[PDB]
Amino acid sequence: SWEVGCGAPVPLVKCDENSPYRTITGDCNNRRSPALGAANRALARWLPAEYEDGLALPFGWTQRKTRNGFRVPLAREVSNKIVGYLDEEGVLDQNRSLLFMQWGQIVDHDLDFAPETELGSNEHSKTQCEEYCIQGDNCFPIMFPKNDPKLKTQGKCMPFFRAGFVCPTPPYQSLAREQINAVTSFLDASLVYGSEPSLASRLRNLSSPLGLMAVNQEAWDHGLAYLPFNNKKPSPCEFINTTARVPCFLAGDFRASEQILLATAHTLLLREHNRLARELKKLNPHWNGEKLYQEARKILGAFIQIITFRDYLPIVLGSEMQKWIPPYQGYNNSVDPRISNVFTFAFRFGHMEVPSTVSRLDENYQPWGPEAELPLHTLFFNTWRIIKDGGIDPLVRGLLAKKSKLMNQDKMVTSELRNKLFQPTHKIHGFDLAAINLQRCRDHGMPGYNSWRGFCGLSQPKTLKGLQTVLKNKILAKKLMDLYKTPDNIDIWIGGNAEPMVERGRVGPLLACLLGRQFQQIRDGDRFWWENPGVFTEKQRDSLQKVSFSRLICDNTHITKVPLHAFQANNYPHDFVDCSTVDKLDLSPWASREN
Ligand code: HEM
Ligand SMILES: *[C@@H]1O[C@H](CO)[C@@H](O[C@@H]2O[C@H](CO)[C@@H](O)[C@H](O)[C@H]2NC(C)=O)[C@H](O)[C@H]1NC(C)=O
Ligand SMILES: *[C@@H]1O[C@H](CO)[C@@H](O)[C@H](O)[C@H]1NC(C)=O
Ligand SMILES: *[C@@H]1O[C@H](CO)[C@@H](O)[C@H](O)[C@H]1NC(C)=O
Ligand SMILES: *[C@@H]1O[C@H](CO)[C@@H](O)[C@H](O)[C@H]1NC(C)=O
Ligand SMILES: [Ca+2]
Ligand SMILES: [Cl-]
Ligand SMILES: [K+]
Ligand SMILES: [Zn+2]
Ligand SMILES: [Zn+2]
Repeated sequence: SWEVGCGAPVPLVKCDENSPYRTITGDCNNRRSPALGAANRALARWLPAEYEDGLALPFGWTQRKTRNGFRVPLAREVSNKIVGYLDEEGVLDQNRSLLFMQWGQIVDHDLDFAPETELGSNEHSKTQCEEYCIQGDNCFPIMFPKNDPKLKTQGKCMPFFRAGFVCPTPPYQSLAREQINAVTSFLDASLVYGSEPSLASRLRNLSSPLGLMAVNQEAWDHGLAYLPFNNKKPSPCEFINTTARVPCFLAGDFRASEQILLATAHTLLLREHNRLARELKKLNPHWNGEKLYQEARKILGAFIQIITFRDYLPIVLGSEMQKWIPPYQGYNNSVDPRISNVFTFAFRFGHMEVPSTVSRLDENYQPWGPEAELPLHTLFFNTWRIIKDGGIDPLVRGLLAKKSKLMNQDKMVTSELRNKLFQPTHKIHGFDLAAINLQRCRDHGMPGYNSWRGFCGLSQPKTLKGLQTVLKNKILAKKLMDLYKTPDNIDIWIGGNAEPMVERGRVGPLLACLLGRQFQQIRDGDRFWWENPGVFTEKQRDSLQKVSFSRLICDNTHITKVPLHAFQANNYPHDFVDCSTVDKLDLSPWASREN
C-alpha cells in the first residue's frame, strides 16, 4: 500500500483461444479467466496477509508494536543464534548430487520472482538506506544485533528493499499490500524464453528463419554456444573481476548469472532449444522459424515438467508425494494455477542444500587444474570462470559427481551464503541470505508458523515442550522460544525448515504440505500440461517419457560418461555409463508432411 514503487507492466492481449502454443506472459491458459497464472499479477494468498497495521507495515517495523504481545527478534539475530555453523565436515547429502540443489533453483526461477521495489536509478534513497541505515518507505534495513562482528567491519545494517506490490486501484478502499509475481506460474521454461514479449523477441535469433535462440558471438565453448552477454551497465559480473571484465549472461530470467552453476544450467537449456530447432528443421524443412521456435519451446517446456514431476518431486516429497500428487486425472479449469505468496518462502528450503565449495573436474572426473575447488562466495555473479577458465563441462561434471549439502538442524546455511552473499546492486561479499529470507517473510505479510501448521491440518505447538516434540530437538526448540517467545511468532521460513525431514524426502511435514499442494495445482490447473490430451499426440508422449537430464548433458556437452540417475549421489567410474547406452529423444513423431 501507499503507492511509492508499486505496479508492473501488465500488457492487455486479445487471446488466440485456438493456439496450440502457450503465450509468453501465461495469459489465455485459463479460458474463463485468461489472467490466472500470467506474469506481473499478485501472488495468490492462501491465508490473508498479516501486517503490523493490517495494511502494509511488516511485523518488526515499529519498535513499540508487538506481535501477539511479544517483540519479534531481529532477522540477523535469528540467523546468528540458529542458522550459522563452523564445521563443513560431514555436512554433505550422501544420496543427492549437487544437481539436486541446482534443479531446485531452476524450477523455483521458472515459477516465481518477486522483484525488489525499483526506487529508481540515481538514488539518494539507496544512499539513505545503505549509508545511513534509515528505515522508511521501501527501505526496511536488516539491523545488526549487539556483538555482531559485521558491526566492526560493515556498519549498522545490511540494506534491504521491500518487494514490488500491486498499485492501489480506483475504489482506493483499504486492502492489504499484495506482492507481484514477475514470471508465469506455469512450469513452461519461462526462465529460458522470458515472461515478457519484448525480452522474448530480443532473446530469439530473428536474422535466420530457423527458430533458434540468439547465442554469444564473442565466445564459444570448444564450438558449443554461450548465452549472449547482458550489455546493461554497471555489471555486477564485471565488478567481481574488473581485469577479466566478463559481463553477466542475458537469459529469459533476470537471476541467471547469480551463481556459476545456475548460469551453467541456463547454458545447457539454451543449447537444447537450438539442438531441438535444428533437428526439427531436418525433419520438416517446410516449417518456418515461428513454427520451429514454438515447437522446440513446447518440447523444452514438457522436458522441464517431466524431469520435475518424475525425478525431482519424489525425492523432495518422499513418503508424502502420493498424498499430494496422485496420478494425473486431466486438466481441471477450476484449479487455481497461480503461485501463492507462502510457496515463494517454502521453496527456499534449497538454501539449506547449497554447499561451501564448487569443483571443476577433468574428463576422468579428477580435480581440473590447480584451483579445482573454489569457495562458493567467489562464484556469485561470476561468468569469467566459465568464459576464461575452461567452459561449462568441468562445472557440469562437478554437478554429477559432487554432492548437495544436507539440511541439518545444527548446520542450516553455510557461511558462504550466511555471511558472504554478494547482491547485484552492492559492492561487498557481506550479505546474509538467511536474514534476508526472514526479513522478506515479514515484508510479504506472512502469517506465522502455527497459522500454516493449522492450514496444513498439523498440530500447533504452544509451549517449549510442544515445540521440542514437533522438532524432535530440545536445544533448537529452546533457542527458538528464547528468540520468539511464542511459536505463533516463528517466521514461516525458519519454522518450516526447522522440522525433521519426512521419510525418503528432503523437507519436513509443513513444507511437504505447502510444496505438495502448489505442485498439484501447477499440473492440474495448466491447460498445456504435457499429459493433457491433445497437447501432444500419444506417440509424442511415448517419445517424451524417455527424456533424462543425463541425455541433456550427452547432447549438449563434450562429456561422454554420465550416470543413469543424475539426481542421486554418483561416483566415477562405477556409477557412470557411456552416453551411447542412454535413451535419446525420438523426434520422428513430430515429422509433418501434407500427404
Ligand atoms: C546464491 C543463491 C543460491 C545458490 C548458491 C540459491 C539457491 C536456491 C535453491 C537451491 C533454491 C530452491 C531449491 C532456491 C529457491 C529460492 N531462492 Fe534462492 N539462492 C540464492 C540466492 C537467492 C537470493 C539472493 C534470493 C532473493 C532473496 C530475497 O528475498 O530478496 C533467493 C530467493 C529464492 C526464492 C524466492 C524467489 C526467487 O528469487 O527465486 C526461492 C524460491 N535466492 N534458491
Ligand atoms: C542466427 O542464425 C544464423 C544462421 O544459423 C547464425 O549464423 C551463422 O553462425 C554460425 C556460427 O557463428 C556460422 O558458422 C555460420 O557461418 C553463420 N551463417 C550465417 C548465415 O551467417 C547466426 O550467428 C545466428 N545469430 C545469433 C546471434 O545467434
Ligand atoms: C538414493 O535415492 C533413490 C531414490 O529414488 C534410490 O533409488 C536409491 O536407492 C537411493 N540410494 C540410497 C538411499 O543410498
Ligand atoms: C581475474 O581474471 C584473471 C584472468 O582474466 C585472473 O588471472 C585473475 O586471477 C582474476 N582476478 C580475480 C580478482 O579474481
Ligand atoms: C476440480 O476443481 C475443483 C476445485 O479444486 C474441485 O471442487 C473439483 O472436485 C475438481 N473436479 C474434478 C473433476 O476433479
Ligand atoms: Ca513459468
Ligand atoms: Cl499465501
Ligand atoms: K533465486
Ligand atoms: Zn570439447
Ligand atoms: Zn551498495
